[PDB]
Amino acid sequence: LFCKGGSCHFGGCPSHLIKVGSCFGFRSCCAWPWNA
Repeated sequence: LFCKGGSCHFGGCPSHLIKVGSCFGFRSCCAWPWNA
């Protein structure tokens, strides 16, 4: 599941990414830090 900036991951976000918001349900939406 993509996320405005990156991708969604259940649990949280890869150290690289930034939590943009919630993903489908219990999942977390992650985007890239460039501006997050």
